[PDB]
Parts: sequence; C-alpha cells; structure tokens
Amino acid sequence: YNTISITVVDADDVGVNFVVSKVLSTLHNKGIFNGEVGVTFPRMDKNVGDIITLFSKTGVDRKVLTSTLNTLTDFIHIGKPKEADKVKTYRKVDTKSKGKLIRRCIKRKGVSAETAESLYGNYKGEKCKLPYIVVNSKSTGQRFSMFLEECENSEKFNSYGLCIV
RNA sequence: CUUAAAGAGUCAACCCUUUGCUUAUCUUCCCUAUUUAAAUGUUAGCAGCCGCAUAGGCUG
Repeated sequence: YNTISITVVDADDVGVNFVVSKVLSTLHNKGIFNGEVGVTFPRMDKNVGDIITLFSKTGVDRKVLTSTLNTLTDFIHIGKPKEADKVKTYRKVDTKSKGKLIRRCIKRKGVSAETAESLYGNYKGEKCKLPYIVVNSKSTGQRFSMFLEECENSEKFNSYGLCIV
C-alpha cells in the first residue's frame, strides 16, 4: 500500500505537535479522509511526532495535498509517494470522566439527578497516559484531546484518518 | 578484708499594722531602587447514540 510523507519543519516559534494538530484539523474540513485515507506516525515515543504519512489505497498525489495544506506551507515539507507493505494504523479511544456518564444516565434510564450520582459516585475517573492530539471540532464548538493507540489493522477508515472497529 | 562493726529526733506555732513619687521638656536634618525577561510541558484529556453495563464501539 503506497504512502506519501508530510514533514513538519522544526520551528522554535510554534509547537511541533501544534502544527500537526492544525494539519490534522485542515485535513478534516477539506475532505481528504473520505473512507480510505489513513494516517500513521513512525515516531510514537512520548508525543505524536513530526512526520505525517498518509497511506490511501488508491494513492495520494502530491498536487492535491500541497493545496490542501496551503495554510501550513510556512513550516511544512511534503515528500514523494513511496510504497510500504504494512503500516501501523491506529484507532481512537475516548476518556470518560463523571459528567460524561451522569447526563447520559438520566436521559436513557430515567433516573433522578441524585440517583444517577449515587450509582457513579465510586466509579469513573479515566485518565489515559498515552499519546494524544489536540484536534478540536467544528460541528460541536469546543476543543478536546484525542487519544490514539496501536492495534490491528482495519479495512475502513473514518474522517480522522483512523480505523473503524 | 573500707575510723570497718551499729543506732527513729521527734514535737507546736497569727507576722501584722499604716502610707502621695512627684514635678519638667523641640528627635531633627538629607536621600535615583534598578533593570530584564516566551508560560511552558504539545495542555484538557471534551460534547452524544449504539447498547443492560460506570464492558466494548461510533461521531467531530
């Protein structure tokens, strides 16, 4: 499965992962991740990294994504399309923290507010200690941190370049 | 082989009565605080439905 490389140039001004977040945000709103384009990072050590690799099955040409990342050309480097027999695709994992589940339980189970806090008083508090990425959102108006972990491959992809199920 | 050797000090108590420390005053005069820088560690780890699950998935 052929892949192309996107390299974030080293900048003391902006964050290296912060450019990556704006790269991933601009790759979302300008299409790209329709149903087949996936993103892997060769440098999972503690952070996301700096080099971006897109391994779409039909192939990503250089012309389409040099105009997609037109706002990022100050500190980006777009490589040539190479080939790879296997990529390390990742998946999205969410963190649940108290009121994420409190307002869900009163909607479905029909319990009271004090009843819902009683069942979840001595539970929850999930905090992932794994690499994350601060990509925000445009449908719902807030910013958040998205966690990605290494697991098995999947055929289909979502609109974030990650695998589904 | 210790001036070794050894021995009950017990007892009871009214201190107490009185007083003028008073008066007096110039602390004052002077002051260069100063200068200068990244909030970073990616920051916030969110908003809901798919489900019996506070198991596991999706959505941006």
